[PDB]
Amino acid sequence: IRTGKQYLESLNDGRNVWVGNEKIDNVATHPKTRDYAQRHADFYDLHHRPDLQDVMTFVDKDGERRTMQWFGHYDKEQLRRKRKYHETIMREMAGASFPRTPDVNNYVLQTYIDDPSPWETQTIGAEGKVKAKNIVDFVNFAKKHDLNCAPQFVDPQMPGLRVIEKNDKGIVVSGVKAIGTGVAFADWIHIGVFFRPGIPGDQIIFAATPVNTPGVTIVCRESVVKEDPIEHPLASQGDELDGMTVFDNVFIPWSHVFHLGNPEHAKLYPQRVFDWLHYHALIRQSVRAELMAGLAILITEHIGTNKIPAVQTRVAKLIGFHQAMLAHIVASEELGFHTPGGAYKPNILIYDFGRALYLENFSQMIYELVDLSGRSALIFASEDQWNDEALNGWFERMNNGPVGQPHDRVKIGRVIRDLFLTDWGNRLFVFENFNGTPLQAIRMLTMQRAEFSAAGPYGTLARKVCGIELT
Amino acid sequence: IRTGKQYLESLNDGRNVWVGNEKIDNVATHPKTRDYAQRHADFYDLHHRPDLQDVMTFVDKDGERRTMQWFGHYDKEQLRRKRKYHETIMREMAGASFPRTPDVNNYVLQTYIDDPSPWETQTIGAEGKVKAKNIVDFVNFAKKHDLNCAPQFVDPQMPGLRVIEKNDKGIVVSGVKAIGTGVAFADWIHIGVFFRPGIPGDQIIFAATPVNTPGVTIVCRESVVKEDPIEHPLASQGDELDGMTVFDNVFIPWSHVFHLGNPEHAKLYPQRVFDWLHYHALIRQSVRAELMAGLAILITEHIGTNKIPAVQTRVAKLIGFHQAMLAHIVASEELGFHTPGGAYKPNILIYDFGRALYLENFSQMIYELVDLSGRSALIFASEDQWNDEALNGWFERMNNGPVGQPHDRVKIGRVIRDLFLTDWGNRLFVFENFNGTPLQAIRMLTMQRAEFSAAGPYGTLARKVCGIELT
Amino acid sequence: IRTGKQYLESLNDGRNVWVGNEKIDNVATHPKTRDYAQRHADFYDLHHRPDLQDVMTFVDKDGERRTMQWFGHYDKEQLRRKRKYHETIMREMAGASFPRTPDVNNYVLQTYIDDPSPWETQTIGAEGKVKAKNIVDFVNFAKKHDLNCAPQFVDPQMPGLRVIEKNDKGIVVSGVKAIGTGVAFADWIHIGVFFRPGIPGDQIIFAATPVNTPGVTIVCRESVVKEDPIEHPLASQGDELDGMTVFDNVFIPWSHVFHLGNPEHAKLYPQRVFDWLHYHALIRQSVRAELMAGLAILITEHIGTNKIPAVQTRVAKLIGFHQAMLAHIVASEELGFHTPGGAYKPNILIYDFGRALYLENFSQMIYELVDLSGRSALIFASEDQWNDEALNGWFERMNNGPVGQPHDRVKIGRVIRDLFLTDWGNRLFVFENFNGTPLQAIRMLTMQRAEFSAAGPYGTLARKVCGIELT
Amino acid sequence: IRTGKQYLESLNDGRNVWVGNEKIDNVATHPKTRDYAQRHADFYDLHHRPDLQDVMTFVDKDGERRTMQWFGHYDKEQLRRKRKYHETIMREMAGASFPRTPDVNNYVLQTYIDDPSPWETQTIGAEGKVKAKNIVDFVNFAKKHDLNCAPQFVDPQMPGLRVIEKNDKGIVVSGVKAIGTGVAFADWIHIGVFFRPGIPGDQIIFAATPVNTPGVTIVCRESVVKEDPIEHPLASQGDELDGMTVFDNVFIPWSHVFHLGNPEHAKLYPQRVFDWLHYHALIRQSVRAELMAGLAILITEHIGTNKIPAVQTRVAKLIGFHQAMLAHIVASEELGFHTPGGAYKPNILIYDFGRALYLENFSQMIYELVDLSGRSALIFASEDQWNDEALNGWFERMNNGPVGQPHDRVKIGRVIRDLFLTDWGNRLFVFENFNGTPLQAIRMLTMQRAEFSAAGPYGTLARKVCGIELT
Repeated sequence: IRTGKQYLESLNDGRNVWVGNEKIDNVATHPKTRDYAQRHADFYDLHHRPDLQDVMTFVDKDGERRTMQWFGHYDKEQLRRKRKYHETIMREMAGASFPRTPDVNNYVLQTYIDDPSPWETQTIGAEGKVKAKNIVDFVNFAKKHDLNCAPQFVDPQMPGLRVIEKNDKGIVVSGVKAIGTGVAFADWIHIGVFFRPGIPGDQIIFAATPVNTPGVTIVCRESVVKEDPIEHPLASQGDELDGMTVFDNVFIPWSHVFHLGNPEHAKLYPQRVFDWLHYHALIRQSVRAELMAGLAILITEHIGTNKIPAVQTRVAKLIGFHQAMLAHIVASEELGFHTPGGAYKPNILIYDFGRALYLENFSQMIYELVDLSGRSALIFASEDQWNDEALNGWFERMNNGPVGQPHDRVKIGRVIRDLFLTDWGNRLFVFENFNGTPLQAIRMLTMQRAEFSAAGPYGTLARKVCGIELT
Repeated sequence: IRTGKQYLESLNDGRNVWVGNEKIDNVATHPKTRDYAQRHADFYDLHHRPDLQDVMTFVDKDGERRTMQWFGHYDKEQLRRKRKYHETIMREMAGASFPRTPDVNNYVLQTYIDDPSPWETQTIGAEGKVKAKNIVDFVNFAKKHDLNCAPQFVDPQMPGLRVIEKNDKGIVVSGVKAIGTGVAFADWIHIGVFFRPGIPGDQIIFAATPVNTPGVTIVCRESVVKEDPIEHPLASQGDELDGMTVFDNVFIPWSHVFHLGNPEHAKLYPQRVFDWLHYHALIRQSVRAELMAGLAILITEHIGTNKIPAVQTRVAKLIGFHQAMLAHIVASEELGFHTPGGAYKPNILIYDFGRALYLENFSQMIYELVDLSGRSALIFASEDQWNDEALNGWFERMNNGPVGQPHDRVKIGRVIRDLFLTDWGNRLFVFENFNGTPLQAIRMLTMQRAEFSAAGPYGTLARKVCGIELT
Repeated sequence: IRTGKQYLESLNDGRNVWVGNEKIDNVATHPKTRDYAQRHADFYDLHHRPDLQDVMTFVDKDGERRTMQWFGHYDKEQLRRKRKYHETIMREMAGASFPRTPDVNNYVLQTYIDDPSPWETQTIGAEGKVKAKNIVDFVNFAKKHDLNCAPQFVDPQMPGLRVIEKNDKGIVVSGVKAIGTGVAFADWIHIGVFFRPGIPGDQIIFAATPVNTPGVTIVCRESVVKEDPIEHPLASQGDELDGMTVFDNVFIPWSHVFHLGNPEHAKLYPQRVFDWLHYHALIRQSVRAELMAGLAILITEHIGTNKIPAVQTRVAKLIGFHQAMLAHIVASEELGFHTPGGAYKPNILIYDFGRALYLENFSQMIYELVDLSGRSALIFASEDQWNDEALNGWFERMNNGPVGQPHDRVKIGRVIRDLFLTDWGNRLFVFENFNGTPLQAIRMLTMQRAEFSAAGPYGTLARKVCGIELT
Repeated sequence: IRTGKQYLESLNDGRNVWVGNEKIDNVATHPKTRDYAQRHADFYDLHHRPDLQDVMTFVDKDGERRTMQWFGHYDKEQLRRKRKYHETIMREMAGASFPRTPDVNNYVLQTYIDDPSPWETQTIGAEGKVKAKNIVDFVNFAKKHDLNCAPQFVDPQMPGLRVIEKNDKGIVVSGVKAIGTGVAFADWIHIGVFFRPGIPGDQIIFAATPVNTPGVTIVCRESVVKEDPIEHPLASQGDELDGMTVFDNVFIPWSHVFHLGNPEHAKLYPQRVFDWLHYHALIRQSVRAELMAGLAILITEHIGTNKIPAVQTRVAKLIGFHQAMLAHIVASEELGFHTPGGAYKPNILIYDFGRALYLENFSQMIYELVDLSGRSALIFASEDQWNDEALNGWFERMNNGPVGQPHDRVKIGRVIRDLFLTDWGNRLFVFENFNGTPLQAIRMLTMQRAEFSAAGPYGTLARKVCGIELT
């Protein structure tokens, strides 16, 4: 039900935001932030598109219509409904150029809904002031208004956020949340933490607070959004800003506290929370792969190198790369399971491996596409050069191919340039490794699963072939 | 339901065979052949295993019980049942060490009985002498008797097989089939050919003839069976020979010819025949990967290196390789289609990309496992050394670890040796590139599919992101 | 003797230049071009540095002092003197960020000097108006004034530059030179061409003409130089612009013509010309590698991950990468030869292979460094954020390491960002493949050398081991 | 100058030896040992080759003529002369197929005679019982008689060798040396050890004892010599056995102990001892690569695939692999240094990086060659098949190409088979990772060098580009 207009309205709420060397008066209108804010506007609007109601919305138990980003899936086909929703969104929005739209941010909160209690029961030293029902109500609240709750669970390296005081009203926290994406554009900050060896319980904190909370400062890297939307058809659409959040004696009422103290809790449940983001990331990676492969096809075709055998095998490897993501998504969904609350989850082991595959090869694949695109990477016309009466004829002669109009090669060059050769595109590059646990982490925790031990069920085939042990 | 004993008897039919410098009087008993012969006999016997009845057999339309190698699948469920059959055989037989067991050779016959008429329809030099019913009758015959029909299509690179004469009794062919596997162990030779630029119609032959047919000579590489089965538990189980088949005026009755003359037919139909072998190669490939990963886990666990991060990382890498194959299989079965005769076939594009992913990496994955095993690969006790009173105490002290008995290290090493460090193991290495179209072919072939053209459906996302219209 | 001042002066000469959508009135002062122009100014100035006279200059035969960019080397130690010169330059100028300083552009002209005649004698249909002595004088002239002769030999894909008219005064040419680097900043355009299958002799053209020649238009991509030199300590120093050059009925007097017509000539001699640029490129690649490895060291040290074993091996691979370039440079020089004019040339086969090595791996190496640098890639402070009284303390706490001051991590982040995550840095990325023949081309012409044939001297060892042929 | 005949006689000294399950009465004559024994005898004989006198021998200070294995090099020229020796031996002997010929085993002795005193100086449990002169005297002795002294340092992974007793006649040691190569073929065992965390001083032993010493047992892997030398021209030349050596109260006179007790000495001195083996491993590695590239050229030429671009590319890839090794060798010799005793040593960092580059790629390079050979790898005529009247004409038609005789294909295939597809070939595969510190060790070790520290000289370029001072 929420509109881009309401959302844009809400932006101007006093929130304290740096973007580079500058303070931002109003995120909705400031030149450094307005485009990305409009993309979030577009997100809400897209749910009101009449031809999209089938995909974008569903009808809650209470009879109310809600956006699909709050939709629980209890079987495989519902799971696939959820993915069709996420895909549709990222397909409309610059081919997955914006990995943290609110559907991704809020997906994660399905874990609380599914099983609120342990967050309450496992909470150490809050004298039963943490109340599972609070979490549940908060999410319902977020569902009701379509609030965008940016998650922040990543802490500094070896200043972390900590409770400095507790009382009958709530808590006061102080410190920094080291990594956050698009928080300046959100409604709530969703506080979390991951277990680390020797972490203190006053740093074990799960909670929510509005972006404009007194004492909160959002501190973001400089925006790298482009001015000219013809030269930069993608990079001009907004910069999904990354930064940290700073907490100066910030008060959180008990009703927005989710769990405190128990480091035991903080090792499995936070992962349970993030599994949904990990799964989205794979979905996204698949789309980015399909995009890359398509660009390969278009460019090699327009230049006319596509039937050169050495080029063909190169374009196939890009298509294969896409297919490898797709296959892990589909397999994971095929071999999923049910969580405590009965929600259907895709196979964690499989989709994370799908991510490992992406994170291990995406760099080289980008290289292949760029390389295939040759001089059309750096050197091509600006629009005024192309339309100049004296230059235009030389230009059409130099970009004449077997398909489309010559100027099409420039359309393709602009997309490749923005996606892979600009600050804007390169942020997304770097971010791939922060959009969920990174490659080496994925492989490590894999090796923790008991199932991969010597006597474990996985290496059953190996022991038989070697004639070892048994029973 | 044929038995091993019956099979072994069937071998003494006077077929003439070279294994290296030696003619073979009886493949069933010759010291260079008898083990692998026994492996095939074991294959028939597995179907009489009371505890494998459910996996190994099916009851057909007529209440007739038959081996699952003859099972047709019109369902994802059914296909899946066939996979489990193939997998089961492979896990019982030296872990996928025997790539051309009859269940595989006969798999391709499905294509014929699915859609036999165009085979007859399209023949040139016909005279209605080529009859579809003969093709069906033959397979049905092969079915009743559990006949092993080894496929031989691949030709000498740029002397193939050709029709010298054709009367109304049958045809006469001379020439050679360059590559065949275990033909010396089959019952019948399945003749065929692939289209190539400028192929004479007198070389478009699909037929079948017994292995001992007059004018036929099977010419095999030397055998690399190992004598000592303690030292060589796998390599001593027998050598699946490769070689050529020579046809010297070989006569074939019209009852046994399936197509002649039309090289257009040779384009896509022989490929349909082999889609099944390719899919099986993927099944087998994942089993191989599962074994490899298993071994890595056993050896690092037994040595005690398994918890070194940089080691963990590598074992997870191998587990990922397996999950990747499994993902393509499962995904391809999810998104399969129906052939003209109604059989359900997994997505060719996907399962073929799964093979490419394997052919592209197995060499490096194999090296990963070998490196991981250190000296335990190379130097290890022979059995008599182990048991020697003076040596034994030294060997035991040197092979002690956190897991199992010190001698289990020798057991593990022996398997890794046979698999990857012997003539025996290495023929499987080189053979992978011949169990279907090689990696380059897969890649060339996908870029011929029309959907990957600039205006194809595949590039729609990219055309849209670029603001480009086709058409 | 020439100064940056004189050079900057010369810039304002009427030359016709587009940079993006804009016409440039004066390359020396325009905001889009002034920084890179000042870098060329700095180049000339650096030769007047008293402490550098040993390296930057030498004394000609005529007793005159000249810059080392005109210095012929006749033995190994003189060769190494030349490299010490090129290195010194690229070491002073933003760690090899500017691959086409004039020393590189002009190096190539040593091939004419060394052997002028064939250019004259092989010229077809110029009625002996092409005169080797002209080439020689031109170069002397360029040596005398330290002119910067930007080379342009690359033609459009499949508009090329052609002679449209010849006469007693000279020639008129029309067409486009497709790729050119920093031509807007040069003094002369050095025209050339490489042989291609089925190239017409009216397109075989070697010559020189001033940048501001009537009829010449330089058409460059948009400048991506940064405004803020604190946030962007490298990208703010200027953009080495790439573009094409357009010739509208441009007249070249015979005295600046070098060769015409003979396509035979155009297959070996142009390569002979470019060998010097190829060699420089390897020298440059080595420096860029040493830079990357150093950054790896600095960043892993400041964060404190350097002694983590998995990180150590990663930093070593970067150092190894540097060493691989260095080793090819040193070997090539060790095993060099003499050209017709007696100049000492490093081993072509070896240094090109050094380039192949770089071009094949540089993408992954950059990836390794970026990845190693973690969040310091995207998220770090702008200077005003860092110095803010309220933020400064949180910031120093989050960037506290075992070495240097916390703010040092930001210095390192700025360099990594500019070098690998900006339009500016990414141009250099793409350009690596245009700075000499690309990877696949290197490998192809390798396979043309007669020495690599079957009977050739290279595979002598293989024939002996196989017992094949001989004498 | 020792002869082969003398060597073979020397073998029948009653040394006790296991090769697999068998004790060996006379290594010189035993069917499992005699070929490799003959290879060593051939090695001595090469030095009497009249036409190899110049490469194989040198005249020393005293006008004494000696084998180049005993040559000390104080010059780049001299080092280079020694390289040519090593290379020559390798090219005469199955192309580097025998990694542990005596010239290699004895190479490490140079370190002793270069700088013997600290070996004595540093001993603990001394009593001046350990004398440097004995070390020098021994090597000089080994020199006069051309003694093969096999080095054994590597220990059992976490039972090594230990001193039980020490009187004033000598010492008594028990334990086992885990890895040795061709010890059963040597004259003397060269005892040594590497430092490791927490190593008892009674395990710091450097000494030498005859192979047939009482209490010594050489325990070797089964031998994989091939019988038929037509079919197996390389693998039939003999198996360089690997295994362990057991010491059961072995007595060693003080004349023959080189150091005891001090594990600090064990740090960098044993490494100095092996610097020479490592450098030789590089020499050998390039020869191996040269052979591989040679074979690729022969097989693609003979098959006629050699001019397919995508094939050209791959062969150039293999030629590049060879040039890369050659470059590190040549470069490392250019930038070598002088040891304490004055010997000239090539740059360790460089030549060790050359080994890493090899260990990192040889597996994939090997696969490249094997793939390139197609079926010609696997299936090919045995000799008797080739010569058979009926078969012969078929075989010849099938092996015809643009180059050589059709049978040369078989010759090529046989070598590629032995080299990479047999137990014999594969032990060389696995052994590469043991001919010196493995790839991980090389990498770990360079990051210990102080020059790679943040403030080290190496990172100066980067510190300067970042505007950072050290510290």
